[PDB]
Amino acid sequence: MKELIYIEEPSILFAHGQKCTDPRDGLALFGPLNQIYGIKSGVVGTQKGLQ
Amino acid sequence: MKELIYIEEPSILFAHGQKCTDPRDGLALFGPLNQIYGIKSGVVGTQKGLQ
Repeated sequence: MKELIYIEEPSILFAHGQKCTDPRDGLALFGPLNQIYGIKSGVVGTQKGLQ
Repeated sequence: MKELIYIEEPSILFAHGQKCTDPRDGLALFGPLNQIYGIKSGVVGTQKGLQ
């Protein structure tokens, strides 16, 4: 018998300085904020792991 | 009064498995062997040095 206060959900930011809510939506729509030209990897283990 | 034996100048390798002598022209025409995509760097100094 008491009212429960509701607080609006905050928001996050994405590329081009624009706002959204879900990180997945921003990734599938605008991608990341900063860009790296690429990544060079390196693996350890068994050859089955390699394949 | 003695013989002067001569030995020819050897060669080096470049991109696409060719050969040449001068590294400058070989780089300017065919390029390196392994590719790098980014030279993300950092410097230290004063305002004049950065400018």
